[PDB]
Amino acid sequence: PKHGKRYRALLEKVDPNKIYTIDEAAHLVKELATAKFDETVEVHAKLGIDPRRSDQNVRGTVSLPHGLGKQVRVLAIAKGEKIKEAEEAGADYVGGEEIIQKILDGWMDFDAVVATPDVMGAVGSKLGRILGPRGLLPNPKAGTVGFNIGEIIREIKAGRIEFRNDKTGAIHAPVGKASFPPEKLADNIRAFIRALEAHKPEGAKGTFLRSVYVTTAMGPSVRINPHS
RNA sequence: GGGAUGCGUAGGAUAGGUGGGAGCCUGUGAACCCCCGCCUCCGGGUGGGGGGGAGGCGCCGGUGAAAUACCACCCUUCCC
Ligand SMILES: [Cl-]
Ligand SMILES: [Cl-]
Ligand SMILES: [Mg+2]
Ligand SMILES: [Mg+2]
Ligand SMILES: [Mg+2]
Ligand SMILES: [Mg+2]
Ligand code: NA
Repeated sequence: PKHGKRYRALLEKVDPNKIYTIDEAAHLVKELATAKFDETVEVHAKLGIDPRRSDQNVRGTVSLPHGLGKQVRVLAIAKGEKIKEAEEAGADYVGGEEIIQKILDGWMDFDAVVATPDVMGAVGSKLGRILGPRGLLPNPKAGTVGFNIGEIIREIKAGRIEFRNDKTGAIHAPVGKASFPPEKLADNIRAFIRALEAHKPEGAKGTFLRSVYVTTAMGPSVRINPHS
């Protein structure tokens, strides 16, 4: 069969037609998290954009009220004194155009990459393909590039996450853990939704949030009302 | 509403996109063997049945632009 019996039991706990309020969803999440770890909770949205149009792309950040519920691993690529600054800002792995080969040799143990401007030429040319399409190439307007590297890293450690729509027009984020008490999950969800809406492209066709869902790392989904 | 389909090269080999994921599946019958339908890029994939009778898969590692389980929103091409 397509799923195991564990997953199949979860299918009886959700209505496929209902669009749930965010509070209902936040309360249901724990019933849909039956894997043997604390499952990340996710929000997904199909977006009223043409994704193949650069000017209707949706990229941005939000500081999650209660964060992801896990250690966030930041790779900072910097030069000279920015190396030390990155480090004292709690970045976990910090270096120069050196460690580009470390990423090119395929170490991908980071949840965010941030970089100073003076390294972005190398980062661009060498990690452009590996990180580009995924919106992971440090970028001045996902706020992952700057000389204020310490400031950028602190925001990330304090719960800031990035989102970028995919080439199909959907967008997705982790917004916490299913062990989060329901009001806290609901807090994170609303924050992500608010931020997603803050980057609605000027002039795109139709409703911006065509559909919105909450789901757990290995459970079924719950369609939600983003304005609840 | 259901189902199918997703293959440059390297790589176990058929890696659609992105996000999640450190575990997942398994007497609700694992590997492996065979039959049939469908699909096929001619490598195989996929669905069902039967045999078998207790493991297999993922992480890690390797290769790669991207990593396999598992889950989510989607997109491609079809079919009932
Ligand atoms: Cl700056
Ligand atoms: Cl919705
Ligand atoms: Mg995936
Ligand atoms: Mg990953
Ligand atoms: Mg499994
Ligand atoms: Mg038998
Ligand atoms: Na999921």
